[PDB]
Amino acid sequence: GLGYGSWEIDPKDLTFLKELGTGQFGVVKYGKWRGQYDVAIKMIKEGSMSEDEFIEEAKVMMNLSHEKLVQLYGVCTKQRPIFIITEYMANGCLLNYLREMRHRFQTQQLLEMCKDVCEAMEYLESKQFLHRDLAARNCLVNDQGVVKVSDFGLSRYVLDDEYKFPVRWSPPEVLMYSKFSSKSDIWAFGVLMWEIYSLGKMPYERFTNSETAEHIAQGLRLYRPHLASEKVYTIMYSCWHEKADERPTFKILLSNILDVMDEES
Ligand SMILES: CN1CCN(C(=O)c2ccc3c(c2)[nH]c2c(C(N)=O)ccc(-c4ccccc4Cl)c23)CC1
Repeated sequence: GLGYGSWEIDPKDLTFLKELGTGQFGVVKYGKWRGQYDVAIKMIKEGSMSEDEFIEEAKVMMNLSHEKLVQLYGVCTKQRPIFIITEYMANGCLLNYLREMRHRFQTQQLLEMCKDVCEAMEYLESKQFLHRDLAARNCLVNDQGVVKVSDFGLSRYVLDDEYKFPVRWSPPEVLMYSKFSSKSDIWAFGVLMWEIYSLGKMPYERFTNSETAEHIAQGLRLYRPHLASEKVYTIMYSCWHEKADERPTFKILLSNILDVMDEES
């Protein structure tokens, strides 16, 4: 209503119910908007974000609606700290979810997680919107086990100069020259498929970031997780061509994943 723009949520409409944990920006809480709608309330610590630039981008991010993207509902910008209000994902981070051995996942479930992320990425690619930090830690899981991509493009507003740079999810042209493109998101997606089929292992787990950078620069790569079929491995490996222009698009990766779901059903 009055005094609130389309991207602005009145904080008085929030009911705080439980603490979910602490992220890089601060505390995340589960709550309700206008007494009945589930939301996650992200409290942004002062000095951690380029707030004015983020607020302007929030307007664009609210227009990015896809069932496999963690929806941005709005921002509470009139106070310190500011809040980012998003879709609630009851099962938390994909990385922690993969690491919980109790789930005893079938490979069909792992491929479905890949397809969830790929559909979100295909959507972002259709809108010429880069994620810029795609990785399992940036995906969330809802109460139905659906995986959704979160914090798309948010790395552009991080003030900590340490960003902790995602060396292990970066292609040679990013490490060598800072060349970000649709093709650096493609590379990151391949690493994410590897994280999923490896049940949340750290990519290049025996190497430091410096060693990872040198390994990649020499044209060497991650290798096949035990749970990946030959066809699944061919798809993740296709994301890692040295030449960015030889890497597929998300539309092609989606077509590949759907083909493997059919063949290996
Ligand atoms: C063992 N446990 C059982 C119940 N679990 C949780 O209670 C739970 C835990 C975290 C998160 C979570 C749920 N939901 C969100 C959301 C969201 N938009 O809903 C965003 C960020 C995080 C988030 C991500 C990284 C670090 C800290 C955090 Cl907070 C979480 C899930 C796992």
